[PDB]
Amino acid sequence: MVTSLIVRLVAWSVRRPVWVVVLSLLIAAFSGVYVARHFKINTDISKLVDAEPQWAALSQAVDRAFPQRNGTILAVVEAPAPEFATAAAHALTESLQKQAAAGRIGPVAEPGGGPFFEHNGLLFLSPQQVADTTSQLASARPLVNELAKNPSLTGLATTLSTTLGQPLLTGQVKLPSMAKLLSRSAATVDDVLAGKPAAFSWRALVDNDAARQPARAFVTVQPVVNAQTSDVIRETARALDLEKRYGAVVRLTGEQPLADDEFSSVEDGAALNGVVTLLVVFVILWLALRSKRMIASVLVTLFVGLVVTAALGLAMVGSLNMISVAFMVLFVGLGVDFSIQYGVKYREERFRGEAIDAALIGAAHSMGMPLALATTAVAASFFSFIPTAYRGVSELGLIAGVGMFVALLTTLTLLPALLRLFAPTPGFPWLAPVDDYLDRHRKPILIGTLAVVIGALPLLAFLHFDFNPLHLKDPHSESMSTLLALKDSPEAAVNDVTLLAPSLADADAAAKRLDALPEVGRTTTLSTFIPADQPEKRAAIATAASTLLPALTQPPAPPATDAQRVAALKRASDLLGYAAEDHPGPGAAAAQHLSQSLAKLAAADSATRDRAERAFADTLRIALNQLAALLQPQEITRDTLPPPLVRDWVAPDGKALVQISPKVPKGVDPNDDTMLRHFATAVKAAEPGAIGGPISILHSANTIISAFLHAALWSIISITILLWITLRRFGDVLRTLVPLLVSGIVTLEMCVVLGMSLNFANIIALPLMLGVGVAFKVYFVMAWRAGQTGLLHSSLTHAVLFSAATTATAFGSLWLSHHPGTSSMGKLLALALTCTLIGAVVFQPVLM
Amino acid sequence: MVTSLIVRLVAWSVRRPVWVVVLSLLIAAFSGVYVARHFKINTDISKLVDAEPQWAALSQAVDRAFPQRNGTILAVVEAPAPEFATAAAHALTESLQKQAAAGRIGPVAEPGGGPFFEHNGLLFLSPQQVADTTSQLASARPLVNELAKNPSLTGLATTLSTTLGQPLLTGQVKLPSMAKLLSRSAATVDDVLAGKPAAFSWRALVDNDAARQPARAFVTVQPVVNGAQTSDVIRETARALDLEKRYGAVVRLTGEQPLADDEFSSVEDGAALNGVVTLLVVFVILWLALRSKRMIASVLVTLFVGLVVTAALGLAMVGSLNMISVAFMVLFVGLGVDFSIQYGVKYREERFRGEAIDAALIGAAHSMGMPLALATTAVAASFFSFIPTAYRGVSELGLIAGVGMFVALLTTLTLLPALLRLFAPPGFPWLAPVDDYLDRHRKPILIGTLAVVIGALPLLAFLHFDFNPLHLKDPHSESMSTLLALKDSPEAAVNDVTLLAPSLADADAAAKRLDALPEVGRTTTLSTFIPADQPEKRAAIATAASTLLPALTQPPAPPATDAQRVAALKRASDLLGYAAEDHPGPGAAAAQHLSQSLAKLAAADSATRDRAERAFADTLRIALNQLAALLQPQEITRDTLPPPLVRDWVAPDGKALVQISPKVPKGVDPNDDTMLRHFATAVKAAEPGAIGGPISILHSANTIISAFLHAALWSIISITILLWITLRRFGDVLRTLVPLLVSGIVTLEMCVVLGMSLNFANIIALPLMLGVGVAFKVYFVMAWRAGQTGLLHSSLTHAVLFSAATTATAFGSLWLSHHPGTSSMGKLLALALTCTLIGAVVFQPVLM
Repeated sequence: MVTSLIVRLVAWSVRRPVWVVVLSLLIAAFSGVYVARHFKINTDISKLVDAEPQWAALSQAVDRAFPQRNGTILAVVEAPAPEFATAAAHALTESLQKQAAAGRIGPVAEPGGGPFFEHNGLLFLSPQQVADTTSQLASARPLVNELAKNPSLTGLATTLSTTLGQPLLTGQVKLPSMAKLLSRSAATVDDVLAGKPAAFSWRALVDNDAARQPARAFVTVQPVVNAQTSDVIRETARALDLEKRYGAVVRLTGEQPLADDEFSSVEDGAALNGVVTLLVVFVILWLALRSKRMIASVLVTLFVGLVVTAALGLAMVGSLNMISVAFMVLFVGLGVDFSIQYGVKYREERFRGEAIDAALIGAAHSMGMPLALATTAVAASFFSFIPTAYRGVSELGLIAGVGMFVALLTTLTLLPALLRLFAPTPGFPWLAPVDDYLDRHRKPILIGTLAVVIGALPLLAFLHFDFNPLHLKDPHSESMSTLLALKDSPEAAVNDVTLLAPSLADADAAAKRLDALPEVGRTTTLSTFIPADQPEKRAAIATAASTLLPALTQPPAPPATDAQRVAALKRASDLLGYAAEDHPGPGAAAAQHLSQSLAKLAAADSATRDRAERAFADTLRIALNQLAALLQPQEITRDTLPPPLVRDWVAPDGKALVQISPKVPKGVDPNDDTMLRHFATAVKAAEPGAIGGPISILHSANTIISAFLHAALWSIISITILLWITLRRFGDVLRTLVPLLVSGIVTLEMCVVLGMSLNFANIIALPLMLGVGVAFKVYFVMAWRAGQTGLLHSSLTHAVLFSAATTATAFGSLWLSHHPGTSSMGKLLALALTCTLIGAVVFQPVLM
Repeated sequence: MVTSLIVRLVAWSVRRPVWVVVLSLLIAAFSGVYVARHFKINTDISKLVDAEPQWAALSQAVDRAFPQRNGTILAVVEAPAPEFATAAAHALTESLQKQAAAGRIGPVAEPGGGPFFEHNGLLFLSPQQVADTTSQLASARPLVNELAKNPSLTGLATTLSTTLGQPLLTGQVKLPSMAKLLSRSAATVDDVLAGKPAAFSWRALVDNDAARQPARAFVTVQPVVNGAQTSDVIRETARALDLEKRYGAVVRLTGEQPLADDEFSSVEDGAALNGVVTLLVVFVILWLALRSKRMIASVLVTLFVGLVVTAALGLAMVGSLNMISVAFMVLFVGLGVDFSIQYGVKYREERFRGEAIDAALIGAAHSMGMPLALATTAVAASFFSFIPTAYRGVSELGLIAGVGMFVALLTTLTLLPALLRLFAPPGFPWLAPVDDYLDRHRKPILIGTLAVVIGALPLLAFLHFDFNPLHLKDPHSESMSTLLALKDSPEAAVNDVTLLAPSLADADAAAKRLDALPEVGRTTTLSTFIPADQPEKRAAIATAASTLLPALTQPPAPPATDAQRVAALKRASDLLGYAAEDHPGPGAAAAQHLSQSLAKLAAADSATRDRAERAFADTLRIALNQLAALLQPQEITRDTLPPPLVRDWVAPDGKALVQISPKVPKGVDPNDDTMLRHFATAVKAAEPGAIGGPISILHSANTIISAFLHAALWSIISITILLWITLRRFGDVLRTLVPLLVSGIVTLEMCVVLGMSLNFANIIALPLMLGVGVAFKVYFVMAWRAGQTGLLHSSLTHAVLFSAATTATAFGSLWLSHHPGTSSMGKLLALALTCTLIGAVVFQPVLM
């Protein structure tokens, strides 16, 4: 039946050889040009996995109401001080605004604090903290008065030594109270002396308590309505030289730059890794059949089928997405096996004494239904993902599956043709001690390994899974690295889900509903930008401003010369030592540490003293500018908010989206499914419309989890029925199935032993290894069909591991892909190929 | 030739039956008395699982330096209000303090605040906070002057309406500022009218921290250095103190020992009834197998004789019966009666197949010698597999049960034949449809299940362990229910690790170093009881004391009459209604809410007014009492700390002790190993000497896993070699080993499907089922000698089903136990038994 059609198709192809080559090359030429017409690649994360129309409408609501929300970029400005970070964002925000007005990018806005928060920021506090801060600030009038008159370095050492001489004696100020200022000042000066960059963050030493090391400032760039936005922010920040002036760095992230870094890890070295993979195949191909004229004929059919696969694949998938690109390596890994398994047989037919076309048609009866069993089995594991909403894998299985058939059809028509036009002692003594041990002890070794896998069966208890898709995104990329640092920042709404409400009145009642949950914590509406009771706070701030603003706005200072600078530095260093020895205690240790730094600073140079000044005076002049703005607040009403601030929270309609900043406490990273799954499943149980962040990700996992679960079940049914139709004996269906079970546990059992938890792209390989697992049982059973002699000798000569060396060369190519998403798949495909090969050599009695 | 040796034991047992009954009864008599003299049971958690001296000397280092620290039992005092909570703890502490001196219990101290913390409370705040809290209190003097003079419901409503009258009109005070005061007032008043517990807490409104609604107070007693013990002594005082009902509080006890003995209580909720109802089920199964009164009675006697000599040998070689090892007798009844079920009915058929009494006993001993000697040695091997492991809870159970299996076989081979010949005593139609479908369609059903199992292999990826042992404990006893709610309280410090340092100056170096790690939160040495550097706050609080304390100490106002109260309540209710409509705002809606509640209150009874007064005025008494005590701080010398404080932190040897309370996320999980095992590995890595809470638990799991994992591997190496020796030929060892692999996955695959996690007692059954798995493959293979077809018929009329029903009755009894550790094991043993039964029937063509 099936074996008669093949020798008929070979006889046809071997009767008319020249007609095949000119028809294949013509179809290969038509298929080659066909590839270039519409070779399009999609890198959107939304086409890897599909979602039901319920989840699609919710994600379409928040997007269609706020079309800007998705494509916004998040620029992270990072400087050695909050003052230099805030001042750098302002420089960057201003030059970005100029192009936005020209239509190059969309509205530029900074969340942490634009001109709106810089002035009215003191109003957002609680009502009691304001009157307390105005009380501290009003009493700080003589201190801020001395700082505004001379912000210069010499003016700081002057107001320092002035305090370190008489106030300590008078009893008005004490030494341990300054130790909070001196120690940080001493640590700041020591950094300036060491040469490494630092800056005295005047804000962190007084009003603020959090002295987090890498101070940062954020500025968002919404997209245009119609080089695009990600290139503009790179040019302006380069032209501004605000990295050289303010000491900041511009790091950008967002919806779209994340996805383009994903595919950036795919193409990285792919040209080098693709060509070095074919060389390994070439060396393995020559090791099988060793004849330069046969290898050429094999590599020609491999190229033709690969082109027809890419042509027939592009037609039915349109886009070649990030996950669907692996079909290229899999074709060259598996399709050559057909040419390896058949070519080495013809080489043996030629060896035994047969010649010419008899050897070619003779190998068509041996490798007849075997090469049709393997091809239909591998394609069945590819097709097993087709009926699933996992388009990334579904497209892969569609291209590779039909690619397996055309590859087999290529091996049956084109390869016998070239082996006709062109045409051409094993000796392996190193298998001797192994096959001696094996064939003498293959009886207890089987029971040995079988008892082991049942003993390690409870290792699968700790077979842990991985749930957050951030672990397969390459963390050392520029887009992923900045996102992971914004976990602690509340203004980087990176872990927030969005819920669209029918009004701002509804959203405030929903945000109050969500705040009742223990997972939620921070909720923000547009009303969150309307503080509670502003009249009280303005009444206290204005009184503090009645005494501070006269003291904060002093005339400038004369640029003191160099000799006067060292004078006040030595003067400030000398009055500390006497202050530390006359009044000992905890502050004396801090005061005496500053004496050494100032003395070393005064005896350094003038360029380094200008550095320390720019690290003490400059950051003071920036900090003083902020206090005056904070003391001057206006009235806040819904119609007194900036126009862009309302468009980002209430669209020109009645859509007030609620962003739920989940509780940001200290512990593990947020992306772990510990609290972010608890938050995403509780805030979804409350408000069912909530979608976007942790919720849209959690629903993505359950869509991927139920995705491969069917395909694995789809494989064995489509493969078991496949083995019953061909092999009608049920005694052989039970044959090939048992090692599939043993091969399937040992891999899972190895993932515990080696320590490689299953993830989302990694798990794709579990269903595929059923079609390839029975494709190598078919290969092996032919190498040992001669006899039970040397299992390694037979398979070496009959070239089954020469097909495994090519298939493992395929999986080895995906293993070295830099991208941890695909590289976790290749590590599974290679681990399951090794458990298959060892699973066949060991289980010869059960299988044959 | 054990079959010949076995008949030697039986032919001797027959002919002289009186020699057996008398000798075995004496052994049971000698054994029964031995079971009475020894019956020790230790409930400590440490006897179950062991550890090397590193985790044993560090445990003893802290214990030796602080012997009192272990047995201290926590006593939570929860009341409707914080002031009612602390006032009930004070009554509880001083009554416990009397009996501590009497030698009944050890020293009684309250961690939250005794007279020490109550007076120096403000000295522990941050320097800026207390200087600000001092200014707030000082200006609130006219309010407390009105409150201290009239802590009475009439004086409350009078101070309310007085403020609403003129200060609201003149602009002195504003109505929205009282919205928080008026709201919780109206909330409290409505509670008094509703009848549920109410108590206006002046803490949760003035300081406005809004502490948790179930306000808690803690008092710890230690055990005596050398009558009912300390756990009941606390329950006796607060029961007879009666004021705990008046103060509104209930005391609940959690400790190290009062929590461990509640677990043993959860083992015997209705276990005595569970034990006897188990025998009644086995009794009906025994009749269904060998339906004759004399054969049932004969088996029940030899069952008890083996049960008592096993219980005697068990104590004579383990002594202890920890709650993991206590579940051996239900396993004996379930698994020991199986031997008397196989031999009892083989005799019954062979006797009914045309033989005499002496022939049937001896003929049944011939054809069941090697089988019953195989199953016995096989089940014993799974128990013994836990012997060489540091998991004594199972090592003891495995020891007693294993020595009992050999005894059970020996009891069936000698005693049962003796009793049987002295006393002396198969058509099922409903199997026809199922046996027909099975026997005619065995070919594809086997391929069907062996396919489905291979496809459900990726399900094992979501098999999840449960690393913490708290889910294993009963969550509805008093001790466990108490400890679970203590996650919020920091001074409870329920999950702290204890590091023992040489000196306090050195312990301060470790405590202040551990604070650098991200998940460390708080550290407490004795030096953290020397609060900060606050002689300045002594002067600040003194200033507030100069004006507040004179206003605090007022002469007790005369008790207002009954007529004036409703007059004063309506005066406050009628002024609230006008306050809301004349001067409106956000607090006007709250002021209107209180007006209705006051009017409803002022028209109910004269007992409900004193009722709400005991919730408002009897509370103002306490709050004002705390304000006076808080304003008198005294000094912070290391010698001001009381003697118990120094003893509970600095050892007499000079050793200081650091408690590390992990950083408390505001989020969710209080028990998941995500952050508590993170804090257990970061603190253990930084400070290796750490031990106690999470570290002693996390290390306890990894030694259970290692002890458990080896037992599974040790089970098959025991069974496989036992199958190599007894069963000759590799074709029969592989015949029964492959279905062991199949059943092992289907159970784990069911834990994924059903949703059963794998814990620490649940996991004991995985190695135990390798022995039970082959014991029924030995039973089934005998049932299918005569009737290899009609295998559901044959398995019924050949004992296997009636044998599996007694085994499931053993596993069913453990399922009904209240202890979730034991119960989770009983659910795994049943699911693994229900998979090996179906695993043998479906996989019939694999064996005979």
